[PDB]
Amino acid sequence: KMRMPKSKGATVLNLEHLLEYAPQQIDISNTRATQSQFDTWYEAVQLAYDIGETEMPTVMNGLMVWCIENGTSPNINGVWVMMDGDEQVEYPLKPIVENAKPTLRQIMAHFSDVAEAYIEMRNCKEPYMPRYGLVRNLRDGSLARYAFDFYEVTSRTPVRAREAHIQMKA
Amino acid sequence: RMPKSKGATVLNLEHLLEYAPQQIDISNTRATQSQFDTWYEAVQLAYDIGETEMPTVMNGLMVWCIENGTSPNINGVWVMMDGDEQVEYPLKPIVENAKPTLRQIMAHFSDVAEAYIEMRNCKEPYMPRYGLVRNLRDGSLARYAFDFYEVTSRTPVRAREAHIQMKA
Amino acid sequence: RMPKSKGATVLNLEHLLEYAPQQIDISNTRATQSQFDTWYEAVQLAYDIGETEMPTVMNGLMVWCIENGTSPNINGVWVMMDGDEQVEYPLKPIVENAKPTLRQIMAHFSDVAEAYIEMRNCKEPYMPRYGLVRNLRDGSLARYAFDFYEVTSRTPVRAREAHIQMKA
Amino acid sequence: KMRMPKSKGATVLNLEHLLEYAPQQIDISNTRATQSQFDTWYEAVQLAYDIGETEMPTVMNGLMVWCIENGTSPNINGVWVMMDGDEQVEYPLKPIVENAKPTLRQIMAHFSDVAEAYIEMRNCKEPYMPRYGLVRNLRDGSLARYAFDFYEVTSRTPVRAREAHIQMKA
Amino acid sequence: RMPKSKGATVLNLEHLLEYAPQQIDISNTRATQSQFDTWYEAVQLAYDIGETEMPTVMNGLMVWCIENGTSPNINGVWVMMDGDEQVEYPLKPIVENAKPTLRQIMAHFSDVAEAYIEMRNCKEPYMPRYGLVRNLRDGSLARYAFDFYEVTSRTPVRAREAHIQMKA
Repeated sequence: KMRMPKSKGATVLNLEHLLEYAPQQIDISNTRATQSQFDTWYEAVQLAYDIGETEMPTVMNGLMVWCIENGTSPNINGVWVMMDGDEQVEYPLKPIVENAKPTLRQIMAHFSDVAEAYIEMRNCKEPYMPRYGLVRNLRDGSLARYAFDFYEVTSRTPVRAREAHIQMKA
Repeated sequence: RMPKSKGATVLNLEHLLEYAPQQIDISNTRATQSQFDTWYEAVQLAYDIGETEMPTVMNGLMVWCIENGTSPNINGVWVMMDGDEQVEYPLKPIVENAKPTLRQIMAHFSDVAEAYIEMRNCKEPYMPRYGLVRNLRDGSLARYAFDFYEVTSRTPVRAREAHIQMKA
Repeated sequence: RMPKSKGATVLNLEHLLEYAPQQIDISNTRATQSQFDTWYEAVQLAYDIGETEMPTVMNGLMVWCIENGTSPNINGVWVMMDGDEQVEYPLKPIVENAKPTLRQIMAHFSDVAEAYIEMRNCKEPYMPRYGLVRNLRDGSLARYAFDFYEVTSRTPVRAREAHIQMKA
Repeated sequence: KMRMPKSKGATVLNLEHLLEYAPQQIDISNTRATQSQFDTWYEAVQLAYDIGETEMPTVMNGLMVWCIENGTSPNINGVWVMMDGDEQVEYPLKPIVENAKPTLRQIMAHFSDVAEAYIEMRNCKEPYMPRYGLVRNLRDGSLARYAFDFYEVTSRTPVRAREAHIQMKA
Repeated sequence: RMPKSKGATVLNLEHLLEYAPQQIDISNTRATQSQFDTWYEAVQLAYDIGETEMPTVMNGLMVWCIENGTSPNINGVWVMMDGDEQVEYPLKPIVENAKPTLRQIMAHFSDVAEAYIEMRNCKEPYMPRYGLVRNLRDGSLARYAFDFYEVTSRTPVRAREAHIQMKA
């Protein structure tokens, strides 16, 4: 029979709750930073950039698209750019990386679902393979919604996509 | 040729005939009960939690160590979900007091972890992240996809081969 | 062509779009909650047992009705094992108060019965006697081998074929 | 997710005990009479036969071997015989059948394990196919330990034996 | 799992090991000795014959019931040949006192009937009329061609198949 864990003759697990405890893999995964680590980061960039509680969403839109075509391991001393119409708005990367615990990739993994959605609509007008796949010989175009560094391989990910990431990685 | 010292065996074949310890109680792949109790009673004190809800916390920790592993960052935190909310706990007591290794201390959950990784496969496919990261493509072996599994004589040969594949 | 009486639909498509009842809550293959509560609260009174140990009795009854069936002899007794000892209970409250049929009242255990018929297959092969009497030779379908299983949209086609084989 | 049974918001099952409740199939099966129904029968035959608390075992040995070679549905008005050396000791069947609840087959199913053991040793000297298989064209000799009316098909029974019983039955 | 009532087996395995009754003494296909004696001592009285010549009469009756059968007309007569002459006897005592059935009472002659149906095959072919009427075309199975044969573990498979052919 199964040998349930016991300390001093008492099961150390609650079975009424284990049967009804089905966490989504992403919530307890370690490829994504905790929402308590995202909130600290998010608020930190609002403080460094002096952007108000409004307009931050639009700065996060530039970073998301910027982090798809550039990567989530940039230089702490550089500047990421977002297009304000036709011009170029450069922001410092120090708050982005200095306050990204444990790493920016895990902080940016919160955008994974939106990231693939953004690529599809972009790909729904003309070809758009994110640079993370162009500099890694990702040639199939259908698997272009998974060509970004901060993608979270979950139980719902196509197996191909999973194999492709094994290819882009090294 | 029975062992002997001074014209007397140094064994009792009466006892032995009926001495049959299960492999998971003699094996070193799993911490001793005295070690498990010490770890459990130290995590209980370090978390300011009583017996009323400590078992509930252990449900989350097991489910975390199925999806993350038994070699985490000591200066970190393990996550539990209280519904849609997130519950964060330190990993200092978990790793500091888990002698010899947290895997040996978590090997006591091998049977329950096996149940919960198939109890969540019913209804919908589910696969731990110790198999999704280690390139496992067979759902029938999802039961055995966690670091602290106890390989015994009852393990399927196919299961005992996924582990050497995932472990390398 | 939407139904109508007097120039007005007799339906609300707003509601409907988001009205999605699970099949095992609308289906008649399973007794209603008000019927389950009446049966449970009648068996509890007819057995001189409180909430402290009534759940324990229900563990035995489910395991009996997996191995015997849901059409027993009303003037009989269902057996429970308190270790090596035998515990005998009447089947008058079980069948008398189970409206409409005990199978509908036992259909609420279809999910748990499925778990327990696979939770006892781990470790050692196990097969209910509603499959050993109805000529079933495949252990992979042992989960679905009990009278009060609830056939839903999630039932495997192979499982949904064993039942029509066992049911005839 | 699994929908555990509930009455008024409380599970009607104890999960700490269900995981550790693995009854042997025979103990809760209905092909075997309850030990409370065997004890009543057993004691009844001791009262009808006037045999003491000793010597009943030897009368149960004749009935077991008699019920292998004859059947467990005899005439209530007959007499079953056991061999006392070379002679023939006839006993009335009224207490055997009148006090066999629900039926003698279920009362005699308590001897199933011994019954097959008895045949093997009998078959370990010379061929012995119980009459229940001779009058039913049971031709294979290895499956002669399952040729008796009160056999309990369990999870440990060979599948052949199971198919054979389907053949002897009708 | 030995049977038991109150923590004591209800069997003696000492005795059993050496309890080995022949099948034709426990089987119900053949009348008990007390029944045979009652029938024999009733036919003896109903025929006004002593022990001096009763065995001779039984020689004819066995040879009749090999050629006619064990289900005759009670209000009839069975024939014996005293050379070229005919000897007629009633069948009232034969059938009336043969409990439970005359076949069970005549099963005691299965061994002798087998001898006499082969002892008359030596020299010249001979076949009972329970085989000539039931379409049997093999002389090697003439031994087993009578109603009151006792099918035992020693019966040839071919012989045990003629009977089911002749019996249908």
